[PDB]
Amino acid sequence: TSLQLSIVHRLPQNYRWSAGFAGSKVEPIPQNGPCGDNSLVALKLLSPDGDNAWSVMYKLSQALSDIEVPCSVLECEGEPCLFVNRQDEFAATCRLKNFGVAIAEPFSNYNPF
Repeated sequence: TSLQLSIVHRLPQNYRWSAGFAGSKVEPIPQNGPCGDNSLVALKLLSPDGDNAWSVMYKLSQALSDIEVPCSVLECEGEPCLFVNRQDEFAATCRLKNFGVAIAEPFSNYNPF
């Protein structure tokens, strides 16, 4: 049902927080060698959108962070875009799917979980 499910990704890259803001910062890894599996992954704009899906997505990133799962949510105009750790891609879309909103997240290599 519906016909307006416009999902976009490109590549996760390996990036981190710039030790200034946490919740409002992103920067890549210029050849710095993290512990490894502690890269971040990022999501582009999605659709469909509405105040439901916005409010719920945001209230859920907060809720997930309340447990063990720091997720990041920022808009620009009409482009809600998202940031998660690593395994938190599949995990997030899995729990979010139950909440009924839409999401744009992959589930890592061919769903490896």
